[PDB]
Amino acid sequence: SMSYTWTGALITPCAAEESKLPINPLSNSLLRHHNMVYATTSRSASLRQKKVTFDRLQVLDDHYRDVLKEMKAKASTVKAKLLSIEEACKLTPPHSAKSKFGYGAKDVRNLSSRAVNHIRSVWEDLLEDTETPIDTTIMAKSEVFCVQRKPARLIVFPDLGVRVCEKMALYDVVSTLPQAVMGSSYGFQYSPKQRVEFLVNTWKSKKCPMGFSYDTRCFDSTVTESDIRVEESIYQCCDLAPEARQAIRSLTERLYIGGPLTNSKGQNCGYRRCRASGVLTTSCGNTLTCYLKATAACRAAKLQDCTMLVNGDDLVVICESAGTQEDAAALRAFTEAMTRYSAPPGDPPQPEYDLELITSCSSNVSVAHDASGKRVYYLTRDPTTPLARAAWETARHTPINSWLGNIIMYAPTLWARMILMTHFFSILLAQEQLGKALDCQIYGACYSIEPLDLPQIIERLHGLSAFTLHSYSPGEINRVASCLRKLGVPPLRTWRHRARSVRAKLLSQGGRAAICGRYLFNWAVRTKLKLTPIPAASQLDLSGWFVAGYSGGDIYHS
Ligand SMILES: CS(=O)(=O)Nc1cccc(S(=O)(=O)NC(=O)c2c(-c3ccc[nH]c3=O)c3cc(Cl)ccc3n2Cc2ccnc(N)c2)c1
Repeated sequence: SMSYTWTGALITPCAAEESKLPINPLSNSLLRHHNMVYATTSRSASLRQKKVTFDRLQVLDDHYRDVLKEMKAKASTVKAKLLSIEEACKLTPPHSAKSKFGYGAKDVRNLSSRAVNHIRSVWEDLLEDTETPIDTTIMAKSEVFCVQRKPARLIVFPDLGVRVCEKMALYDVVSTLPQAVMGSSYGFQYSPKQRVEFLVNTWKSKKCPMGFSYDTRCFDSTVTESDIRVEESIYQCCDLAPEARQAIRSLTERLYIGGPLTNSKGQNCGYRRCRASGVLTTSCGNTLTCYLKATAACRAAKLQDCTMLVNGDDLVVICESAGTQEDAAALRAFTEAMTRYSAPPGDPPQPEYDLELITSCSSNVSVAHDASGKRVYYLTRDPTTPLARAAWETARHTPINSWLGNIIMYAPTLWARMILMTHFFSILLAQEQLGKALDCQIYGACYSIEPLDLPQIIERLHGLSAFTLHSYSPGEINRVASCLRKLGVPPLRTWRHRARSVRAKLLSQGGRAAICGRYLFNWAVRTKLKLTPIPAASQLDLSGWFVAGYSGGDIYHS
């Protein structure tokens, strides 16, 4: 069937859309080539519609059916809880899209009578009605990139009342079932340090390792009605409260498998028969679907001793090499099996014999050295998108600060320490806002974080070695240097000069700011301050940070 059908009504904005990086002094101090930085808008939506609209021709076989049964026998061990209205309301981000039913996210969080009454009526409707398709809004996503232009991604989501009901029935399932089913292969259970550790240990555990990333083109459009019903069959293996079992059954048929698309103007836009990006089960469903198809495809391909790592639609496989020619032919057999399963590749996969050359979750393993000179593996990425986005967030107030999440996730990197930490600490210090909590996202979930807490967070997640790394790899240094020239970012010597300046001001303030000066900026000076375990690091409630993925799931933790 067709991933989408369209009425001809346009994908419309709900307000004025900005496509150009503003010319602002603060963002200009970070990046001078502002014309290279753009935000996607509804103006490119038709280009995306064309790419995501196609017929799916899925063929399932015995290997697929065997892997499915193995996944279900593991899902059978799960006992899932039904969330109360109150618990589900508290997981709603303060700025989540308002309901069309006379209340918003603040009303949800305050447990307002109108919000609570409507959510209860939506819940009773899911229990009684197993068929009526649930309305969804289609929007063009506003995302920032560096030129060389991507069309806007399309987001599909139901009303706020429905999103609260999704949490009541499936929050516990989507949080606990993926790890029970996929074990060590579930990527969202790892912090970046644990992801680095699993990848490195997996790589070296092979006699002659071969690895590859597998990029499925427009993964959400490749997800069929059969895939969504297969996903529910896994959810149905859980011990569930009877209303949760009914709500999962009704949600699957009324929302998850497909439904009507309404634009911002309330016009009938089309119809979806594939994965909606903005529902609670997208991350979990995508991971299970990608894991199932990839595991079955590895068997068909006869790839030896596979270790997979799955994060939604992102897939990396590390296996035992059979030889160069054997590997290349087995990879083509893998791709052919994936294509039959309705998961064709974007860029055709290529076998890799160097772990540092594999990009998975838009990241790669690299090496640096700590204070003692010992090797430290850490995750890094090309800094272009992070820097373009940090320039936008400097010139405009955004609901999510990708710079803060990037510092948290990429704390050991040369670019997050020298540029991102220096830029934002300089600005926030001048603005008396180092202690002001900001929203950022970790594995799709939203967190309210004060930048002054960054040292304990970093220590906890990456270890004290994140504050001592030096002698980064030549390939890492060159990718950073080439990015700075391309975007017109000032050179690293300018960043060192700015860091020495803010470090001095941070130290003079005492308290948490002096902790920031000591740990975050020790790299900027020759006279190193002693770095000991931060007392607050050991008490950090980092429960729920690296449990599951919630991209598009409207989740607020913290
Ligand atoms: C819709 S889907 O099918 O769910 N896929 C999905 C797509 C994008 C983001 C997401 S996500 O779930 O929002 N996870 C991420 O965005 C993300 C980050 C990250 C970086 C900076 C700030 N905050 C973050 O969480 C990250 C950092 C390192 Cl060191 C390693 C893996 C990482 N992932 C997973 C990931 C998984 C798949 N593709 C990726 N590019 C990244 C999930």
